[PDB]
Amino acid sequence: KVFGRCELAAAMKRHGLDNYRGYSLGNWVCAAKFESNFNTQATNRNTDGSTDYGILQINSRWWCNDGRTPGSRNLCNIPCSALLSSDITASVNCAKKIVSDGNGMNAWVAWRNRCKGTDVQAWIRGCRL
Ligand SMILES: [Cl-]
Ligand SMILES: [Cl-]
Ligand SMILES: [Cl-]
Ligand SMILES: [Cl-]
Ligand SMILES: [Cl-]
Ligand SMILES: [Cl-]
Ligand SMILES: [Cl-]
Ligand SMILES: [Cl-]
Ligand SMILES: [Cl-]
Ligand code: NA
Repeated sequence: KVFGRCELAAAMKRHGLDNYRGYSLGNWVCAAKFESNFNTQATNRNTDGSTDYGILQINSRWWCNDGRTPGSRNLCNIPCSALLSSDITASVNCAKKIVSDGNGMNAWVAWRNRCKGTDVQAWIRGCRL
């Protein structure tokens, strides 16, 4: 599923992501924009053989099981395929664990490089929320 911007903002809010660990909704929408272009089926293979999955490009090295990342963990206790669903529940639940892990949203390198410090409220501007 390719979400629209306000559609994703609304789904993130339903699922309790807004202001989660102090990150406003525009931070999450911005991170999703640059991680996946709002596509729940986005995947990206990393040099180390791990893979990033879904709207927030959650990585198999730590967070989900894909059976093809030696030595990895599955801290969200889900198959990485669950992260590609139309329904963003698994991605949100896992993102809450990631953002709680110590470095906040810096865990998402695209957020650090493209969202951090910018006018992230633009991402929710005009949305009926
Ligand atoms: Cl915001
Ligand atoms: Cl992989
Ligand atoms: Cl994701
Ligand atoms: Cl497996
Ligand atoms: Cl594995
Ligand atoms: Cl599994
Ligand atoms: Cl959803
Ligand atoms: Cl933080
Ligand atoms: Cl950018
Ligand atoms: Na894994």
